Amino acid sequence: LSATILTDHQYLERTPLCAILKQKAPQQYRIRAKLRSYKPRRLFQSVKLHCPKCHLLQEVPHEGDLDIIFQDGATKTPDVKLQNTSLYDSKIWTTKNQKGRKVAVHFVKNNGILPLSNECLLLIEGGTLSEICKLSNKFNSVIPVRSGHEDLELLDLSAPFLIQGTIHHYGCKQCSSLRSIQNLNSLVDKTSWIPSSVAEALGIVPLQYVFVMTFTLDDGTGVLEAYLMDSDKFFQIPASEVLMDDDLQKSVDMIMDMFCPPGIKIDAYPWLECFIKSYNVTNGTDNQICYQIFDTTVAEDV
Ligand SMILES: [Zn+2]
Repeated sequence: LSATILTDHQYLERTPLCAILKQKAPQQYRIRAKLRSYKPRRLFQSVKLHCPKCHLLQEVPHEGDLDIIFQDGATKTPDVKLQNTSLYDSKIWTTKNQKGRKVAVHFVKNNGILPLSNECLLLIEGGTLSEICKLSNKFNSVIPVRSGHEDLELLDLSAPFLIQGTIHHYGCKQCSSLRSIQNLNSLVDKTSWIPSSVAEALGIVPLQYVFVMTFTLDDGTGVLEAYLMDSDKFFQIPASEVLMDDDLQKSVDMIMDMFCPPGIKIDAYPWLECFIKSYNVTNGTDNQICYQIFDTTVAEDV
């Protein structure tokens, strides 16, 4: 049987890769081919961030640069910005003999009351990623802020606008337009702060984590390179969660080994049945035919 199966377009007749390569674009094809190689090799440099509106793809920041951005924006001491108005209560920490600091934690309310804090939002100021990542596994969500002129403002959108357990929510830099922090009040779903709600309440275009790979497929009649911009449905594993998980990070590697394990014969590889949409693409200034994999997922049992 095939290692991949189509989730749609099962009515189509399979096209040989040699026939696909001469045709013009766009079209759509059903294929049954083998995976020779793929890119990238390490299945942590494949995860990217794509704006849904402007369609730009860019890299996921490694945790070191977030601490860089944190300390650069995190100021020294606030004055009036503390336990203020009808939004948050905020008692601050201190630090002695650990080189000194005053990290600030701000607890946003729920129609005046403070609810089951597994639905509670935090406005940390002056903290570090590891400290934040430990405050995100128990609390609902924490978003980094810094003391602006007279109002707490989010950091640069190169930093995540929302930390929610094992998911780091990023927005688009030029597509989004940061609004005031006070707009978190006008949030209808006051119990659960859905990431899109706080993004809309602040004017942020949320980027989604995606698997960005490139497959080299060969059915025997020809060799063809196919793209893959999977959210969650190809590996049946959600791409915004692989980077902070071991078993999620353990299965995608196992899946690609089930597809092509380097060491055995090629005719011992399992067949891959996918659906592809070809289309015309420019690179620098040269039109090219690109192939993307759609409506395809892993087979029954690994
Ligand atoms: Zn954008």
